[PDB]
Amino acid sequence: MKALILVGGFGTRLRPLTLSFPKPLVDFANKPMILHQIEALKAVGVDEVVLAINYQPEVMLNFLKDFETKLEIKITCSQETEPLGTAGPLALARDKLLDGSGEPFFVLNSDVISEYPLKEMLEFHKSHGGEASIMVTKVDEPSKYGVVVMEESTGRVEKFVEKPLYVGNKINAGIYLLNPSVLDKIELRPTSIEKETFPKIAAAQGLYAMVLPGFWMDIGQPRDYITGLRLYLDSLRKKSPAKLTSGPHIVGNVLVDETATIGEGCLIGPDVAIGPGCIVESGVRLSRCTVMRGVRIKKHACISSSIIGWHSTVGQWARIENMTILGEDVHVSDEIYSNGGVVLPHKEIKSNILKPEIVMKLAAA
Ligand SMILES: Nc1nc2c(ncn2[C@@H]2O[C@H](COP(=O)(O)OP(=O)(O)O[C@H]3O[C@H](CO)[C@@H](O)[C@H](O)[C@@H]3O)[C@@H](O)[C@H]2O)c(=O)[nH]1
Repeated sequence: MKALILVGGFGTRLRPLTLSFPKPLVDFANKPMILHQIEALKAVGVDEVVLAINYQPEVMLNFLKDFETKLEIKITCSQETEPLGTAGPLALARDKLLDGSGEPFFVLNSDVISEYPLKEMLEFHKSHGGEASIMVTKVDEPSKYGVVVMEESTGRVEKFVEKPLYVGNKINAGIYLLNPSVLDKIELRPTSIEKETFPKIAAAQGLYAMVLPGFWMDIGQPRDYITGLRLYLDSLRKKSPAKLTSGPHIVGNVLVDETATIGEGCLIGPDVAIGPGCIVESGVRLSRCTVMRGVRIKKHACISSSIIGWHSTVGQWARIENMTILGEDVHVSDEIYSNGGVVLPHKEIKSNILKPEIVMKLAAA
């Protein structure tokens, strides 16, 4: 059984984090983004995973090479030449997805986080004997996504419309399970899976949708990255609560790597992820933030609703809030305030950053 992960490019919308590591390698909840999906694929018996990418794969071959041996799984890159769309790279990796076993393959959107009930999706797939299965989840604004109108009891989808006028409340969750026959409806040309391939399969009465249990989020923009960690950590509390840390210094759900250190007098939480090798000194306040590998938060600093990149340094009594994104190896001096700062890697912040909402929503004029 095979799987393909639609990655895309390096990730412009996630700068300055993606100036150091490509989109699938950026840490989410203390492990590289791509590992959340590769681990879920291995759990259901996938033996090879193809990364449909846009860039030179040498930059991430060192990362995957250890995870290949560690997870006992094969990872190959399928770099495209020209923009092939969302169904194009499915045909560019036709030789890698079809081994002759006749078994279906998974297709995952790399920007999507969920619980991945792939085992239940596999038995759902065999039950209806259809050509393609897709996961669906409800949202409040089904207009920024692609609505899947479907019939109950069977799950057969009736149409796959994109950028719709309320046509339904279920949307494509970016988790596909496709039979080998799907690859016959895709040419080796730029083609869109949501506009062409899925409507065809629905017309042939062979497209089925399964309601996705649990959380779902498309972490494209860093604002959704903060919301994504909250939903993930809530899922972790329900499935395996012992993986979250607790104590008098903890409020809500906090995920601390085993090699991180927390000094006395801290107040960490809610919705905080502290990466490996981190040093949180005394009297630090962290909330709704991601602290990546190897950063140091000095005494009495207060970080909220922000993302501190790898190997950054936050000075004593520094105050970081309101979606501040620090790149790799950013040094924030003592007693500095940052509101909405977006700092390129390796920079030293010696002056305050003042980009509040009232400031930005007033500079429009
Ligand atoms: N190999 C390759 N990958 C691409 C390309 N274009 C986009 N991708 C990647 O495929 C994924 C889909 O991203 P978009 O093309 O921007 O579509 P979308 O607006 O985000 O919406 C789609 O995803 C939602 C999440 O499941 C769906 O809800 C929605 O229905 C739709 O399928 C992303 O990870 C993107 O990097 C391409 O030309 N080639």
